[PDB]
Amino acid sequence: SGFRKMAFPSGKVEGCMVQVTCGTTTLNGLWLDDVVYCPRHVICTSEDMLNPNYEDLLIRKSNHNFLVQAGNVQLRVIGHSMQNCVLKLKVDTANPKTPKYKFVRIQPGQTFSVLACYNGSPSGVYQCAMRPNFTIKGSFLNGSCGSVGFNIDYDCVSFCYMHHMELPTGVHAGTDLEGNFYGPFVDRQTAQAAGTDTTITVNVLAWLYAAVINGDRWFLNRFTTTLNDFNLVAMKYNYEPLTQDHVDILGPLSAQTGIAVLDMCASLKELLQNGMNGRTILGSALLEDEFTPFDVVRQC
Amino acid sequence: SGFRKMAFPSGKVEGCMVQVTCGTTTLNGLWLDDVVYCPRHVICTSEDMLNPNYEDLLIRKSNHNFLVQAGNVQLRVIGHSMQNCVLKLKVDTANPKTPKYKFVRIQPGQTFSVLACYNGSPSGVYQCAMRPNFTIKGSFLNGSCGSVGFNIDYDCVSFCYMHHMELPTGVHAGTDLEGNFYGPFVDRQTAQAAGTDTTITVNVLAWLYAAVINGDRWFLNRFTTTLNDFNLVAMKYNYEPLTQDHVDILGPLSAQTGIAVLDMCASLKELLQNGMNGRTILGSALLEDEFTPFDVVRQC
Ligand SMILES: O=C(c1cc(=O)[nH]c2ccccc12)N1CCN(c2ccc(Cl)c(Cl)c2)C[C@@H]1CN1CCOCC1
Ligand SMILES: O=C(c1cc(=O)[nH]c2ccccc12)N1CCN(c2ccc(Cl)c(Cl)c2)C[C@@H]1CN1CCOCC1
Repeated sequence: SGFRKMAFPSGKVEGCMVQVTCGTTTLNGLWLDDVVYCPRHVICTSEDMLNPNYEDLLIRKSNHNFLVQAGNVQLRVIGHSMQNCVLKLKVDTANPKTPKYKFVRIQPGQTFSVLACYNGSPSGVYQCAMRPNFTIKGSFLNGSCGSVGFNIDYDCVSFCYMHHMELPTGVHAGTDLEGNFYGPFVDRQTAQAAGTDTTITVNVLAWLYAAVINGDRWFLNRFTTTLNDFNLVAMKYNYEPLTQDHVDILGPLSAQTGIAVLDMCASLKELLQNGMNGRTILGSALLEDEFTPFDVVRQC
Repeated sequence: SGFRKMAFPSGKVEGCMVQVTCGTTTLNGLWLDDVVYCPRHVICTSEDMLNPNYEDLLIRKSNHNFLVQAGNVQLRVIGHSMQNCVLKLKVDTANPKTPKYKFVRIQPGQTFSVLACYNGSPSGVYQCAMRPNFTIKGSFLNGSCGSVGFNIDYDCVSFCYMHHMELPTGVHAGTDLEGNFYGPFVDRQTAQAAGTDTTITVNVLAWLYAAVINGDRWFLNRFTTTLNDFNLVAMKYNYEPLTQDHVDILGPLSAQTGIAVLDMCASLKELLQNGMNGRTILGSALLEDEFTPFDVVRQC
């Protein structure tokens, strides 16, 4: 029993982290086979920050302008190119530690593990969710750009996030590994800010089921509600609408606990309207929305 | 910015996990050089759980009774012995993936990373604290015994915990890697239960400093208190007493934020007496006590 924010073991990703230096700027790269992937703003000067033309900046570079270091070994770059907002540096040596991998883009409301790295050296691992507004509430300091987010299925690493920037509210924005930003953010200096966010309803419900599996039951009730009536309450509390497909996804959890989905929805409605009255659920005094149904089933 | 419960990268430990089978029981072991460490209750049968005499059960075993599997590769056991509540199985092959390591015992109130494992295969990593009652609030299922807890300093893994059992309240108990239990727990069938617990005061204060470093300031005040006046409030709320050494440990955080320790203590007294009135701190609606001052400095 117990329930923790649990990340995937990070070893397969640790073996892929390298350091990329261009000019006086250093950040992290992801070395898979003979390609190193990193954020293209590594080629930016302080000067060309308001409106950098990355095509211009890149044509003015040669392979020798990029220093890639895999631990103590220097990797010679033999090709360079841009794909959207990521740089691809072809190196003369295939990474012998390359796991099976895929580049997958995730949906708002899905979770992933983040390997925070500095100077090509992993420093910590934690679990994140993609917010509905396409930010992530990460933990990142100077030098963390190029850190990646991922999930592991069997032996296969699905890379889904590369870290690019921190927004004024202290949340984080980045791209998939094709270089395509999550959300309406760009790799240049603007007043860009996170948009309004909302609470991931299907995840809160998944986490209430986790609580029931772990013996917290004080919030349960005999009452039930309809899908339409629940969604009216969700909208009033800035919660995402619940779909029948969400209800379906919650089926296994509902069956394991014998608590109908709409029954758990009635409990969530009361929690939103009444608060906790000084109690906790799985060691939290608020409703947690960064565990998916899959996360709950995996850990519970 | 941001603040997450952050574990150490687990790769150095993933390379040490193996599967140990004795009879019909299988659990996890830790393979360092040519030794595999695992919980000795792997040699128990359902028959004698009440008062197992491990010296008797072990003398009745031979090397052939222990099956060790490192991934797809079987390891021949060439020796066996018991050290307190851990089994040491000498194998004919030194683990080529052995990191630099040390066996250290931690203090109540210290944190560590846990690599949850099943059948020798890592499944997830999360951060834990040793409770003042010497339990840990882990996340562990059937087959998780033998999972280890650790910290990493520079390149060196300090193993501090091996998982042995789950208590009736759903918390967890285990030993250091010398086989010595944390707390008054034994590897046999009793009605043993976690003793009364208390809140780790120095950690709560560290977490408030993390919040100030991260821009949460609503809880600060112009008031101050004495060390002795604070401790009287701490005792009322089942918080541990604060020492001058705790004040000294909090010095660097005090200096970075310009908030005297005893000033922050005054804020904590008010938070205890008044609650939070619907506000959050670092995304929590309760006072978090599983971040040490070191964890805060490392991440902030
Ligand atoms: O390494 C970090 C960094 C990442 C992070 O997640 N959090 C941090 C916290 C504290 C200091 C630095 C960081 N940085 C350097 C590169 N950078 C950048 C450079 C060019 C382009 Cl074009 C773009 Cl998009 C982004 C982002 C960031 C600097 N920003 C400035 C605004 O205030 C937040 C920090
Ligand atoms: O693999 C687990 C296991 C660990 C855990 O952390 N949580 C679990 C949750 C659910 C089911 C199993 C576990 N088990 C098998 C070995 N065992 C044991 C065997 C002999 C001795 Cl002598 C000792 Cl001390 C301990 C502990 C545990 C079984 N217990 C029974 C009581 O209820 C809690 C689980």
